[PDB]
Amino acid sequence: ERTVEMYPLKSRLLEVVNVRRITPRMVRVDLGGSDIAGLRSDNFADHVKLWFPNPETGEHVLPVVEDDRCLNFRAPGVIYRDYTVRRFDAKARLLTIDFVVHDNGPGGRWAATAQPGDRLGVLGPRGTVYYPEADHYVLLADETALPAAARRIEELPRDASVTAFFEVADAAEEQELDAPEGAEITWLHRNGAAPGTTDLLLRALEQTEFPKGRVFVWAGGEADALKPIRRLLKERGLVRGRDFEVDGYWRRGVSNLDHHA
Ligand SMILES: Cc1cc2nc3c(=O)[nH]c(=O)nc-3n(C[C@H](O)[C@H](O)[C@H](O)COP(=O)(O)OP(=O)(O)OC[C@H]3O[C@@H](n4cnc5c(N)ncnc54)[C@H](O)[C@@H]3O)c2cc1C
Ligand SMILES: [Zn+2]
Repeated sequence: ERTVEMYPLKSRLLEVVNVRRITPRMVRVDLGGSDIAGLRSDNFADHVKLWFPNPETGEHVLPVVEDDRCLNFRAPGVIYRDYTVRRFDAKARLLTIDFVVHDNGPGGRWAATAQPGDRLGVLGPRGTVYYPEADHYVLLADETALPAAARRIEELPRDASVTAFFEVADAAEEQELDAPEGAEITWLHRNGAAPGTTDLLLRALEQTEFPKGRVFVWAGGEADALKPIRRLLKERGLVRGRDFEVDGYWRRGVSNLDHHA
């Protein structure tokens, strides 16, 4: 059964140790430091809030945590954003985060200049969500949700079937993934269209025959793009949490979208 487990909250200050520019618009960052003690991540969509410096003020507000709650979400000067735990290696003591590099916000702009020695406040994960096994996983993701989708794919048993549709800017943004045998992974290219302005994921889903066996559909990406995907799944009688999950990670014209509500 679908199960939530909470983690204890603590304010961590971590430092960039490795930077890997894996594709032109994505940078993979390993964060470390003694604060990483006690950090946990059990599932593919686990995410932290990263707390960034202000590039203009030089100000850098970090999380304040007291009695298992963050106290300063509404303090002035804070810049926090949700990012996926791409990988967590407890023995290496390193937290890996994949950042989309874009110019529209401070998280994207920080990623563009990320280098060893940069530090970030790291809050969470608040907890983790376990799912029962499925026979066939259908995954849809634009670049903000690709880290979680890729983590999922690489953690699947070799027996699993996968059908994945990943929307990226162009062919140079494709990644080589360690997927189960026979996985079907399709890279969809915006080819000049701006992020969040196409219906490429919906169109791919519409062309996909519902597979055999126990199926789970997971979609993440731009909130408005996901609305017709949610509707399509529900109209075929599928139930949120059991048959699918659809999670808006960002939304055009909105800064720091809260995906909880
Ligand atoms: C659970 C969760 C997990 C996430 N994991 C990741 C992750 O692993 N990697 C990752 O890159 N993102 C991830 N995101 C998305 C990320 O939180 C947003 O993209 C966030 O808005 C980026 O912060 P920002 O400061 O760059 O710009 P913001 O200040 O939040 O937004 C400024 C403007 O830029 C736009 N914008 C925001 N993101 C993008 C984008 N990627 N491309 C184009 N325009 C954008 C906004 O619509 C807004 O107009 C995740 C979201 C959630 C909810
Ligand atoms: Zn969350």
